[PDB]
Amino acid sequence: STGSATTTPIDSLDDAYITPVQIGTPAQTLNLDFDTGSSDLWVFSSETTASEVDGQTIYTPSKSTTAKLLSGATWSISYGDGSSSSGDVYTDTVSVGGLTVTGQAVESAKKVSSSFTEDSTIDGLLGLAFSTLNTVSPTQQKTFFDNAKASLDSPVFTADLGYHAPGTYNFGFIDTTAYTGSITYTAVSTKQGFWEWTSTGYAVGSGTFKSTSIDGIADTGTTLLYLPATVVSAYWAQVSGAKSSSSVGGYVFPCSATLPSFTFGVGSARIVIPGDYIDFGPISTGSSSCFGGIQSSAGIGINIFGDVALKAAFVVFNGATTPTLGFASK
Ligand SMILES: c1cc(CNc2ccc3c(c2)OCCO3)ccn1
Repeated sequence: STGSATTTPIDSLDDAYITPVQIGTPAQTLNLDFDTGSSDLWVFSSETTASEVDGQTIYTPSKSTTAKLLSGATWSISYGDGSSSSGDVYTDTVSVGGLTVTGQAVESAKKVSSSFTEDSTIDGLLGLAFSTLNTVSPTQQKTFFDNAKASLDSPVFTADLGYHAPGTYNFGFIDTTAYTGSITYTAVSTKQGFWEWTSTGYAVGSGTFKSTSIDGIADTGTTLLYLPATVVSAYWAQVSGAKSSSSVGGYVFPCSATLPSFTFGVGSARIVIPGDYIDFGPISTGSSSCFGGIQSSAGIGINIFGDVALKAAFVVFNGATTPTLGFASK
């Protein structure tokens, strides 16, 4: 089997992407944030504290003839930005782009943090990291991909995120029309539960490539590119007036600037992130100070190849017995 679904930016900055997901019988379609940096599929629901729901579409398990309470199971998750959610668990039928999994754990939120409430466009998360990170207790549950993979034509999914435009998540096949040149595959460590790999270096604009190993994660659920402070300083030094602002929480730059590209290495291959991809717009409405899309990972403890990087590539998440990652230009 295969599946193919369009993923759409939630706003004009590509702050996140949402993908429609069918849950239950009859189908209830929710728009979920596909997140290769976590492993829980959770949704706003009829169980979510009423004051914490503000415009989201909810899953109502009592209206699904295939929903079953997973007795005694609870979940609770925190993300790197300090947001969180928790609740109980159902199993139900979940379909993405025509690919169906029966008995998928659907984690129903009883509580969500304010940031979720305040974002009407995201109805929940669909985790695509390794199932070892799943938070369900006392019986850990499998991701949608983990459940689907034996049925897939090939045990892979691909992320093809758009810049200020829709893109595609495919399951079970590689669309050879969706990229240019060849896909370069690179080793993955699953030891921390992530799609963790080592980039071979970087360049800033038309500058020379610096060969250096940068261990980090491919994370569709993180907006920005978080890299070591040395690398980030070298990038922003090429933008007149750019500076790190403790009050804003990262590098800012004059909105009048033209940003240089940023290249990252995948083996001997190179992925080029155009300068425009690194502009996250005014820090507050009407400001002439703009927020940068490349930020330091120093306070995080891990480097993160988030959407800013991934959207510049066609990315293969290869879930073979020994997982690997592939990157192609597009
Ligand atoms: C997974 C989940 C989260 C939760 N926080 C979050 C999720 C989506 C967002 C977001 C914030 O802020 C910008 C809009 O999209 C953050 C990172 N990885």
